[PDB]
Amino acid sequence: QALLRILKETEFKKIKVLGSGAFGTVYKGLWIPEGEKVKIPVAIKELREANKEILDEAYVMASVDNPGNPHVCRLLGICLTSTVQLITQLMPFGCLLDYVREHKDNIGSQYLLNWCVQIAKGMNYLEDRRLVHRDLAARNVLVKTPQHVKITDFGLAKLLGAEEKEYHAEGGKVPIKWMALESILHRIYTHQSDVWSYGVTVWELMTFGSKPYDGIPASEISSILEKGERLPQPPICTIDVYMIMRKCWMIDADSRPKFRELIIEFSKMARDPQRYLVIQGDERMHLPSPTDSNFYRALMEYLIP
Ligand SMILES: *CCC(=O)N1CCC[C@@H]1C#Cc1cnccc1-c1[nH]c2c(c1Nc1cccc(F)c1OC)C(=O)NCC2
Repeated sequence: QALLRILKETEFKKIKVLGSGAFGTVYKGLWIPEGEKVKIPVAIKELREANKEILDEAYVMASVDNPGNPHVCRLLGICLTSTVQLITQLMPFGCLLDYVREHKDNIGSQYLLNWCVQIAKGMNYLEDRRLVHRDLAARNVLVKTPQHVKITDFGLAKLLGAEEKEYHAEGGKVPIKWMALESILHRIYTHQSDVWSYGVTVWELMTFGSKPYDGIPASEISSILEKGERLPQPPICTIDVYMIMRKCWMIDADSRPKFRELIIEFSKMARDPQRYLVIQGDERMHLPSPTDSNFYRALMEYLIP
């Protein structure tokens, strides 16, 4: 059952813009609940320009909130002022796309492989709740801590009915360079087209946030994929890691890995990370962890088809 907590605007203080983009505008703030004096750091989202879309996103998030999962973003509630806003716990390290681009020189193999495991765990949770995300990408993964990531942005996500295996889209804007070939050609989305997007997300992490098919127009992508061309092997990836990405991009959807299998394979690689990713100076790299004494110091695309 989907239940939204409507948080009174008078409960929020110190709201400041964090940034804007295709996702709309995100602000940070402090939520002081009624009765309790706790000051909870929150992120607040508004869409660009509209109420229909953000409420649909709230519904999807509330629908999959029970039992929930550590690698899936959960909605604290919504706020009704001049716009409808979504409220969630603030992820102080931001989105994983910007994080990999900014901390490239300190991201070791263990971190990249554990992020792959965690994103697959969050997606496996969503598949069990019959949810097709349709927008998995490094820009829609958030960093709670350098060691703990969460999937966010349910703006395009759809719940499949009990007797439904696929979602047939209309003409809304969609991320072509992260989509399976069948989604580009026939507007068909399934858990296996989310696996294709997962493969593209992994490629983004392994290249430290490179743009996929950079300088290639979205209208040429279907023909590139029908010719058998795929994103290149990242220079840190051994063949075993690249072969997982290539399996995610197979034409036959049922031949692609399942999220349950990706959890197992990436967990195996995370048990011996320097065998699977070759990074110069890997053993010397460090990122802040909540187990560190000084961790508190650290806390101070879409087109019409
Ligand atoms: C990639 C860059 C990026 O996401 N940001 C640059 C600065 C501003 C923005 C941020 C953020 C952030 C921080 N803390 C938590 C959540 C988010 C966030 N970023 C995005 C999404 C979210 N998620 C979010 C935000 C507020 C309220 C929510 F309910 C919620 O979850 C749905 C997002 O949904 N789309 C991508 C950017």
